[PDB]
Amino acid sequence: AASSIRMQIDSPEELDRLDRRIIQLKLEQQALMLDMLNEELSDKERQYSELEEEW
Amino acid sequence: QALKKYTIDLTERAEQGKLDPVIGRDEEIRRTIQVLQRRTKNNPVLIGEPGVGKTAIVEGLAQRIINGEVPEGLKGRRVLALDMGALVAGAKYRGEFEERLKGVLNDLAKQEGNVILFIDALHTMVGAGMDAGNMLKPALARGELHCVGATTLDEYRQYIEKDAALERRFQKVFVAEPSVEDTIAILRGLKERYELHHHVQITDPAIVAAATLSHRYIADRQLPDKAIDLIDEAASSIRMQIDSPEELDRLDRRIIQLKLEQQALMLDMLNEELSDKERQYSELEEEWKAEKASLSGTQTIKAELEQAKIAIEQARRVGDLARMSELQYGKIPELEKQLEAATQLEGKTMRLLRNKVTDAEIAEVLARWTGIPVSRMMESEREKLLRMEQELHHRVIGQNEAVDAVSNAIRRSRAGLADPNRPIGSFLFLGPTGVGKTELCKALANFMFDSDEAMVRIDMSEFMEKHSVSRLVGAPPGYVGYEEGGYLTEAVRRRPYSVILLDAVEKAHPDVFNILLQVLDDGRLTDGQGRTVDFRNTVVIMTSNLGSDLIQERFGELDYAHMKELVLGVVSHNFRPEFINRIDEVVVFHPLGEQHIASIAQIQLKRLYKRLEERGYEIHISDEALKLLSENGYDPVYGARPLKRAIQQQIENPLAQQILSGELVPGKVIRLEVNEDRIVAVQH
Ligand SMILES: Nc1ncnc2c1ncn2[C@@H]1O[C@H](COP(=O)(O)OP(=O)(O)OP(O)(O)=S)[C@@H](O)[C@H]1O
Ligand SMILES: Nc1ncnc2c1ncn2[C@@H]1O[C@H](COP(=O)(O)OP(=O)(O)OP(O)(O)=S)[C@@H](O)[C@H]1O
Repeated sequence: AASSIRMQIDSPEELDRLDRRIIQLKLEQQALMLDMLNEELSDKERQYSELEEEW
Repeated sequence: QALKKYTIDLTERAEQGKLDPVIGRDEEIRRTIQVLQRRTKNNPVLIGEPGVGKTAIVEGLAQRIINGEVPEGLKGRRVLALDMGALVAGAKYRGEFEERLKGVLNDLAKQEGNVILFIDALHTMVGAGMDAGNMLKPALARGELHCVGATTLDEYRQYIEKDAALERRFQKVFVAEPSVEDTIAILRGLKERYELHHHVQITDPAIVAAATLSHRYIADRQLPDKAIDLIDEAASSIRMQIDSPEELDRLDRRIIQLKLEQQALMLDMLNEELSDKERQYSELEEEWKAEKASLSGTQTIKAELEQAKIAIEQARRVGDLARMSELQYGKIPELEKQLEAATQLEGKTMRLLRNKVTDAEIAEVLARWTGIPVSRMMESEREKLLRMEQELHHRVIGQNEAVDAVSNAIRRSRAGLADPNRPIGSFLFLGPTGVGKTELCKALANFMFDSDEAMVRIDMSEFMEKHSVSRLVGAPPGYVGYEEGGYLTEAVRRRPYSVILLDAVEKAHPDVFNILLQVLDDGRLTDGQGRTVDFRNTVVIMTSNLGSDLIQERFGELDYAHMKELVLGVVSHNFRPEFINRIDEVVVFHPLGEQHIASIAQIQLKRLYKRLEERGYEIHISDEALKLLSENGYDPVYGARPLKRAIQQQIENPLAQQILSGELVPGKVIRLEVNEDRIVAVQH
């Protein structure tokens, strides 16, 4: 149980969801080079940076 | 640096792509990570049956280390598999082997726990050269050495929990056999791997049929290994079927035959026939080369697609930006669409050939692994199987009921409708003496294999004591007959799809019936060594004669079902209730009547004709002599054998008498016409 809590502290899920989302939208925005995705990606990067600093 | 000398860097092979995509297994990899970070017991050992992907799960842990799905304390570790081989390959002197091994251990202490060591075959590791693993012992539970074990189920019980000196180190990780659909999920990342090596395409119905039929029928080995075996071996089957052809062989033999014929004739016409067949041969050769070139281009471009996927995972580890969108949205969909253009092109052009792997291929490959007809219905075996009643009545004349029940049992096992928790049919042949019980079982053996003596016929009347269970099942370990094992639990583990006759079962001592309860409950049977044999492809038939007085008394003027219930109560007096609760169908015979005995007389006279035709004496018979046999070889108390040995006596004694006399020359037809009482053999 100590190892389980050590894993859940040291390693989060929403950060993985946000990182996959920003790299996927980075793929799409690099493909499109209509956009709107600079703005969406900037919002999700700001949210990711906030959650990262809180972590 | 001995680390570069005698270790396999699995992180190197993980980054180089020399490993395999591990699918699922999040729970067990997570529990391995748990045991890797404790205070004491910092050495997980994996416990699984042999062939459930233990090394695969360790390499999947290694790829999650590379991909960074681990906690931060494991980010940057090194996975080193200890090379057993190169250490031994130069050893000559006193402990120079262990000198190298101790140098590697001092280098691991130098690496200060930043290297996660992995040594599989842990039961072999404990003695491999103070010998090989108890040099290590203080460094294990102190944060110095973190060797990760991975070893077999029984050998864990051999060399680990018995050797309790190191037992406060390692931890059980029961790597279970994954289910059917999980193995389907495994192969859908390994379908793509096996298509680079066998140059053929694999179809998803074949994968789901491979997983299901492997999990049901091959009971020695286990998932996920056996499904991989079926897929790989059927890929080899289709690779060979492509790599031949057949019409080229026909045309080549024909043109070299007509070439020799025309060269002999040097009327002709064979210059013209030869030129026509040579043009046909050139056409088929050019079509064959075109199909080979088509498959070559398809496989090269599919390998290009796979290397594109490998390079884009390399970029995902690296993190280039335009390379990602470039490789993805350029390379992947255009190679997929021209790969499928090649797929429909091969759907157009492959005529001569099966480019792909169907589920019938898995059926054939499995049917050569065991013998169970998982093969689809051809014309021969299907028409042979539909006339089951006519075949068994053209050996076992008489006894409609058991033939009906047995025919229905084997049909319900070929069509798949049989429960895979019980055997195909557990039968209990009651009835009086001499009425074709053992010949019904020989009739099934001669239908199923085309052989009378191809059935595990264990007579039960050798089992009249308490060491009889040691005879049939096996001998417990460390005794005299440990090396051979039993006669039943070995003669089925070789040959699954067979018939197991237990003749005269009531004469045996009832702990043998405890063993038969274990058989008809599980289908797996435990021997002295320990491993079990799946009896769910066999047909256990037990004969007896327990109700002989009651059936010979009362089967006349009584119905069928109440007779079955009455003699079943008699059996409940003899057997156990939990035993005969576990029987498919207790078919109960009837004594043989006159028309039946006339037919049995005709069968025995036919086999006598075959014997004296191999001897070289053709024999006709008058039907009055058949009536003499019917009136001498008939009585209800004994069944059919008075007929057989009355035939033996009254025919064969004057006949073989005169054949030894030299009176009867071969060539003429012996007419067995009647005497006033005897049967004379005449020559005319
Ligand atoms: N999760 C998985 N993902 C992909 N392939 C797998 C997976 N599990 C097993 N396999 C395959 O099954 C094979 C089993 O390899 P091994 O781990 O060597 O087998 P094993 O269970 O370790 O038995 P031994 O002792 O090593 S012979 C692997 O090499 C893979 O091809
Ligand atoms: N319908 C039948 N067709 C052919 N042979 C038969 C038939 N019924 C009986 N027999 C003969 O019966 C003989 C006795 O064989 P068995 O099967 O051993 O006798 P059973 O009546 O089935 O019972 P037991 O206990 O084995 S003596 C065989 O040699 C067969 O030739």
